[PDB]
Amino acid sequence: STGSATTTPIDSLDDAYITPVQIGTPAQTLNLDFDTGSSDLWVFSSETTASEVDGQTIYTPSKSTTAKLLSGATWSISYGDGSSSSGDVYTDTVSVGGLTVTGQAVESAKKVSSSFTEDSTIDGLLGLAFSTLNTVSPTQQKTFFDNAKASLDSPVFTADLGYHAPGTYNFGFIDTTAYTGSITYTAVSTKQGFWEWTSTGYAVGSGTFKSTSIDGIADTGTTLLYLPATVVSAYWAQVSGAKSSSSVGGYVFPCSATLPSFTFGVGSARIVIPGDYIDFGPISTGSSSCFGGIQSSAGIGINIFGDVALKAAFVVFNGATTPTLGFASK
Ligand SMILES: c1cnc2c(c1)ccc1cccnc12
Repeated sequence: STGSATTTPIDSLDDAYITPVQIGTPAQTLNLDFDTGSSDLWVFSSETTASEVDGQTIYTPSKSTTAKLLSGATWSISYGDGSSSSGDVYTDTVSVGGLTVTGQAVESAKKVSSSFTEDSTIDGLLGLAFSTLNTVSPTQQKTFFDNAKASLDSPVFTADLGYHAPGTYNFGFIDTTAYTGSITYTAVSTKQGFWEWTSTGYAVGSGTFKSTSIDGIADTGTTLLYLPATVVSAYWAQVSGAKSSSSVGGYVFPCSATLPSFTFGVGSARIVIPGDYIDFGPISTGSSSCFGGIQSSAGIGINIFGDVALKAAFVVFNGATTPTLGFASK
């Protein structure tokens, strides 16, 4: 089998991407944030504290003839951005773009933190990291991809995120028309549960490529590109007026600037992020200071190849017996 679904930026900045997902019988369609940095499929629901729901679409398990409560199971997650959610668990039928998993764990939120409530466009998350990170207790649950993998034509999914435009998540096949050149594969460590790989270096604009190993994760659920302070300083030094702002919480730059591209290495291959992809707009409404799309990872403990980087590439999440990651230009 295969599945193919369109993913759409939630806003004019590409702060996140949503993909429609069918849950239950009859289908209830929720727009979920596919997150290769986590491993829980959780949804706003009829069980979510009413004051914490503000425009999201909810899953109502009582209206699904295939929903079964997973007895005694709870979940609770906290993300790198400080947000969190928690609740109980059902199994139900979940379909993404024609691909169906019966008995998928659907984690129904009883509580969500303020940033989730404040984002009316995201109805939940669909985790695509390794199932070892799944938070369901006392019986850990598998991700959608993990449940689907054996049935797929090939044990892979691909992320083709658009810049200010829709893109695609495919399960079970590589669309050879969706990229240019070849796909370069690179090794993955699963030891921390992430799609963790090592970039071979970087360049700023037309500058010299610096060969240097950068360990990080491929994370569709993080907006920006978080890299070591030395790398980020080298990038922003090329932008007149750019500075690191403690008040704002990262590098900012004059909105009148035209930004240089940023290249990252994948083995001997190179992915070029166009400068425009690094502009995240005014720091506050009407400001002429703009927030940068490349930020320091210094206070994180890990480098994160978020959407800023991944949207510049066609990315293969290869779930073969030894997982690997593939990148192509597009
Ligand atoms: C991800 C993270 N932080 C941001 C954005 C996206 C977009 C704009 C912005 C403006 C000020 C501070 N942070 C951000």
